[PDB]
Amino acid sequence: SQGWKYFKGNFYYFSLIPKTWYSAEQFCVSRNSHLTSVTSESEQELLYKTAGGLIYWIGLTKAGMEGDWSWVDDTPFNKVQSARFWIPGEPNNAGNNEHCGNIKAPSLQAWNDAPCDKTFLFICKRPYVPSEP
Amino acid sequence: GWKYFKGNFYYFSLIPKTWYSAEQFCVSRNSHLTSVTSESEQELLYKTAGGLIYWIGLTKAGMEGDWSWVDDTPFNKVQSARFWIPGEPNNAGNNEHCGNIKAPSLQAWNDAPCDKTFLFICKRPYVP
Amino acid sequence: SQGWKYFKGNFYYFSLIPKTWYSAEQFCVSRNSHLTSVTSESEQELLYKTAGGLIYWIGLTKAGMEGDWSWVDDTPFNKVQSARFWIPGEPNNAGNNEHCGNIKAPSLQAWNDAPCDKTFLFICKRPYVP
Amino acid sequence: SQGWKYFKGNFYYFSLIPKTWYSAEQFCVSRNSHLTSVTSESEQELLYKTAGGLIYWIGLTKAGMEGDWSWVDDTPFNKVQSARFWIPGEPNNAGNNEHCGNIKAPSLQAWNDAPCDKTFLFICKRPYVP
Amino acid sequence: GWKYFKGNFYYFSLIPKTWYSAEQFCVSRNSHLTSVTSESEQELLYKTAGGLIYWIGLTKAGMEGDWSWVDDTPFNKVQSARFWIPGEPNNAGNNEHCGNIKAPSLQAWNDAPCDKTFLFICKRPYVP
Amino acid sequence: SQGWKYFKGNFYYFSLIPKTWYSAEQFCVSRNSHLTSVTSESEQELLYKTAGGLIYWIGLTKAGMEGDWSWVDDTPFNKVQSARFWIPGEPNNAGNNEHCGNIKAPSLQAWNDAPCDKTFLFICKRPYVP
Amino acid sequence: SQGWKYFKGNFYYFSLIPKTWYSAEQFCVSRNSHLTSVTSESEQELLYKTAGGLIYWIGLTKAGMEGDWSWVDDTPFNKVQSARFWIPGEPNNAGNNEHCGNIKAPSLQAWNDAPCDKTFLFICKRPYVP
Amino acid sequence: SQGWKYFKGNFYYFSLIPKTWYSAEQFCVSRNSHLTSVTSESEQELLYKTAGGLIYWIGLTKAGMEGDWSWVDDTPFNKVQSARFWIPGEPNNAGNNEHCGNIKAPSLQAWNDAPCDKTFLFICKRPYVPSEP
Ligand SMILES: [Ca+2]
Ligand SMILES: [Ca+2]
Ligand SMILES: [Ca+2]
Ligand SMILES: [Ca+2]
Ligand SMILES: [Ca+2]
Ligand SMILES: [Ca+2]
Ligand SMILES: [Ca+2]
Ligand SMILES: [Ca+2]
Ligand SMILES: [Cl-]
Ligand SMILES: [Cl-]
Ligand SMILES: [Mg+2]
Ligand SMILES: [Mg+2]
Ligand SMILES: [Mg+2]
Ligand SMILES: [Mg+2]
Ligand SMILES: [Mg+2]
Ligand SMILES: [Mg+2]
Ligand SMILES: [Mg+2]
Ligand SMILES: [Mg+2]
Repeated sequence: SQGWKYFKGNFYYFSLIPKTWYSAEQFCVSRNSHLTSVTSESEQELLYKTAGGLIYWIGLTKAGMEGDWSWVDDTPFNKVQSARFWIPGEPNNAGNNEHCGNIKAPSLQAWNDAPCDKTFLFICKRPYVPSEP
Repeated sequence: GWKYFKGNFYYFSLIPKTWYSAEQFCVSRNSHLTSVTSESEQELLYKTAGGLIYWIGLTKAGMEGDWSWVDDTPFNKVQSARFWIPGEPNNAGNNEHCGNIKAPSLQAWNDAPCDKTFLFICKRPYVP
Repeated sequence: SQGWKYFKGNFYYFSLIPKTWYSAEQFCVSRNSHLTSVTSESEQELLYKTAGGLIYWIGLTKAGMEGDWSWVDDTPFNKVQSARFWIPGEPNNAGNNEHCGNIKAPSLQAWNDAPCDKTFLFICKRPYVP
Repeated sequence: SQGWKYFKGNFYYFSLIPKTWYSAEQFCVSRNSHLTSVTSESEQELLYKTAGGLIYWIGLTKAGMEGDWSWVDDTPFNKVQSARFWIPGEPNNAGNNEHCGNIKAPSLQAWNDAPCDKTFLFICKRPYVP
Repeated sequence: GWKYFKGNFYYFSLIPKTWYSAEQFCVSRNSHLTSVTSESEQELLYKTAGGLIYWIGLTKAGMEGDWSWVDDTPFNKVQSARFWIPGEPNNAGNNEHCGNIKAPSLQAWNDAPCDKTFLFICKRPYVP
Repeated sequence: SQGWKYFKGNFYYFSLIPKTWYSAEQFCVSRNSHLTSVTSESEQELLYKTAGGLIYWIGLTKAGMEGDWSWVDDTPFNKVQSARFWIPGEPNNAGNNEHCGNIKAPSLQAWNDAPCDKTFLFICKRPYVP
Repeated sequence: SQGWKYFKGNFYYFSLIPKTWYSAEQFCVSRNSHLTSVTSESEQELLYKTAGGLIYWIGLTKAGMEGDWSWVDDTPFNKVQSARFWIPGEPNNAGNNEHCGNIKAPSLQAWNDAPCDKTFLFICKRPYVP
Repeated sequence: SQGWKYFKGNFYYFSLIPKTWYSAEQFCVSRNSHLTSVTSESEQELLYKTAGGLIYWIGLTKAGMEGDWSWVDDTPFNKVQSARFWIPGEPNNAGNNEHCGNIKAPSLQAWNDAPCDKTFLFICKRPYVPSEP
C-alpha cells in the first residue's frame, strides 16, 4: 500500500476509512503493524501535524485490573512522560465508558479518551528493519 | 457467578458487548475471553451456553489472518478445525474477524463481525 | 532442521546436544519453535515415552512476582491440571535455585525443577503450518 | 530495595551480584521489573555513566527465526535508531554464540553481544506506576 | 468458428484471457461477453463448453455490488438465481467480481477473480 | 406509485393516461422504471392478455444509423426472435414516420410501429429488488 | 449534409425543420450524432451566437428517479459548472411538465426547460473521428 | 472514505493500492464513481500535479471495432482536443497489447498506453450534485 510515511525507523499509515478501535487494530495487524504508540515529542509532532483537523485512533487503551493506560504494541506505558501529551482535562472518562485514546487537537497536547466502540480514522505504525548489503 | 472447570473459572455474561469491550470487561476481572483447547472444554461451554451465542477469545492475527487466542494460547489449526460450524469461518462480508460459540455441538464456532454485540465468556485461571 | 516428530498438529524436536534452559530456548526460536509446553495427558505420554528415560528441558519456567510456573510459549499455565505431571515432591526448589523445569522420569509424573543454568538435552515444539 | 535510581519515569537497579542473562532477567521479574531497554541517548548516557566502566547485562536478546535483536521488556526494538548504541563492529556473534547483549564500553557506543550463559552484573528497569 | 442460436452468434475462444481482456477481444469482433437470459441459452452454453470454464458477461456494478451484464441486458436477480452453482456467488477472498460458466448444469455459474485467465464466450447479434 | 403487477422478477404498470412515447418514457423513469421490453413468449402473453385489446406504448424504438429497432431499457434487441411478435406486415413505416412501437393486437403478433409523437397509454417495467 | 459547423473537435448541425425533443434526437442519431451537450463557456457562446435569437432543442433531459438533468449524448452532466448556463429562474418546471431543455436566450445564461412534446429547431453534435 | 479531493463539480480519489485497469474500475463503481475522464487543461493539471511521480490508471481504454480510445465514464472521446495530453510518441502500442491509458509524466503531456492487465494505482472521479436548501 502507498500511504506509509517514514520517520525514525518506523512507517506510519493514516487511514482513509474510519473503524472502531479494535477493528482499526485488526486492520493494522493484517498489515504487519499495530495502532501507533507515541514515546517522544518528535513522534507526537509528526502525528498531530499530519493529522490536521481529523481525529485518529492511536494504540492507547486501558488494560490490567486498575484500568491503567497501555499501548497495544506492548511498549511499556510511561505515565510520567506521557502526561504532556493529553489535551487539558483529559482523560475525563465521559459517562464512565472511555477506555481507548485518539489524537484530537492540533497541539502536542492532543490525546483524548473516547469509547472504544466509536468509529474514527486510525494510525498504524510498522517497524523498518534495515540489513547491510 | 463464575463456573469452575479443570483449573479455571468461567463467567457467562448477562450483558452483551462488542468483542473488544467484552475482552476489556474480562481483563478488568483478571481474566480473558476464553480459549478452547479440548473437546471437554468445548462441551462445558456449549452445554452451559444453553443455545445462546457467546463471544469467545478467537480473533484474527498476522497478514495471513490466521486465527489466534487473546489469552495467548497458541492456536492449533489442526486440532481446532473440528470445532467450527461446517462452512465456517466463512468471512461473511469480508468483515468477520472475531469468533463466538453459536451451535450446541463440538462443531460450535462461528466467525462474526467484532463490532457486533453478544453475550461473552471470560476464563480466569485458578492458582491454588 | 530435520528430525521433527509429528503429533496432534505440532512437530517436536528432541536435541542431541545439551544447553542451559535459555540457550535451549534460543536454539528453538532459531528453528521457529519454542521449548515445549504440555497440556494434555497424551502429550505428556508422547514426550516421556520418546525421551526414553533420558532428561530434557521443557518450556517450564518461573515468571511474575510469586514465582508461579509458566510456559515460555505463552500457553497459560494450568496449575491444577499440571499437578499430576510433576514427580512426587517436585517442584522442591533445591537450594532455592530451581527456576526451570524438565522431563526427568518416564512416567506421567515426570517433571522436575532444576537450576536454569544447568545443561540438559531439550525438546522444541513447532506448530504445523498447512 | 533501597537502591533504585530514577530517571524520566522509570527506576533502575544496578546489581551487585553477577548472573547469566536469563537468571538476571528472572531476578528482575521477581522485583516487578525487566532487564532494561534503551530508547534514547539520554537513557544510554545515564546507564553507561552509572555503570562506571563495569559490564552489565541489559534486555538485548535475539528473537524470531531471523535472529533480530529485541528487548525482553517488549519495547519494540528500533534497529535504525539503536545502530548508534553498539560498539563499532558489534554485534559480531563471536563464536556464532552471542545471543544476548550488555553495556560494555563507557561511551554512547556501548553495547556488545556476548554469550547468554556468561555471568555479569545486570541492570533492571521498571516504569513508575502511581 | 461462431455457433448460431436463436438470433445470436457465439464464439467459444481457444485462448484464455482475463475478464476485461476477453471483453475487449469481443468488442473488437463486434460482440460482448455473453449474457444468459433463458434456460435454453444456459443449456446451449454449458453443453457446448464440454466441461471447461468460460468467462461470460457477468460482472459487478453499483455500491451494493449487484451483478450486471456487460452487454447492458438488465440483470434479473430473481430469474437468474437458479443459474448459479449452489453456494455461489461466494465472493472468495473478497475479490471475485466477474462470472464464468463452470459446472455442466443449469446451476453453472461461479464468481471468480476478474484478473484470472479463462477461455471466454462472446455473443454477437445477427441482424437479418 | 401503485397498481404494479408482478411477473417473473419484474413489476409492470399499465397507464390510465395517454402520452407521447418519450413523455411515457419520462413517466416511467420518474417511477424508477422504463417502458417495457419483451423478451420471451410468456412476457408477450402477459402483456397482450393484460392490455385487454387496448393499445400501449412499449419500449420499442429505432436507434443507430440503419434505423434498427432497439429497447429503451438497453436490452439488446433480438430481431430474429422478435419477428414473430409483430402484427403481419408490421413494421410498415407508414408515412416514413413510424419510429416507435406499441402493443396493438391481442395476439402473440401484437406489435405495430407508430409515430413517436402520437399519444397512447403505455406499459412501464421495473425490476423487483430483493 | 453540407451545413455542419466545426468547433474544438466537434461538428454541429443547426436544423431548419422543428421537431419534438425525442423526434429531434432520433434525427440526430440517424446522422451519427446526438442533440448537443454543452461543456464549456466557449461552446455555449458558439451555440447561442449561432442560434441568432431562435430557440433550439439541445441534449438536456431529466434522467433517474430524482429528475436530475443529464445529457442525451452520455456526457456526465456537471450540475455545479452548468448552473451559469441556465436563464435566471430556470429550470422552473412550468406546469410540472418541463422535462427537456433548449437554448432560448442569446446570453451565456441561455437555457430553459420546456415540455418535451413542444416543437423547436434543434442542434445535433458529433465528435470528429478520423 | 477520506481521500476524495474536490475540483469543479467532481471529487477525485487517488488510490493507495494498485490494481489492473478493470479491477480499478470495479473499485471505482463500488464507490459510485468511475476511472476519471480528462476533458480540460485544468483537470489534467490537477491530476498530474497531485500524482507527482506515481503512475495512475485513468478511464482511457480502447473500444468499438477500430480500437478508438474511449472513456469508461461514457464521456464522448474528443481526439482533437485530447492530442495535447499524450506523452510525445504515445500511444505506441508496445507489443501490440496496450489497450488502457495511465498518467505517467509530470507534465500536461502525461498519458501513456499500457497493457490493461498491468497493476497501477488509479484515479476515480465521482460527480457532486448540489441541491438548493
Ligand atoms: Ca474524553
Ligand atoms: Ca461466519
Ligand atoms: Ca527439584
Ligand atoms: Ca561481541
Ligand atoms: Ca466463487
Ligand atoms: Ca405501422
Ligand atoms: Ca421553463
Ligand atoms: Ca505506451
Ligand atoms: Cl521527547
Ligand atoms: Cl481546456
Ligand atoms: Mg484505510
Ligand atoms: Mg455481565
Ligand atoms: Mg541436536
Ligand atoms: Mg544484586
Ligand atoms: Mg481465441
Ligand atoms: Mg396512469
Ligand atoms: Mg433540418
Ligand atoms: Mg485504495
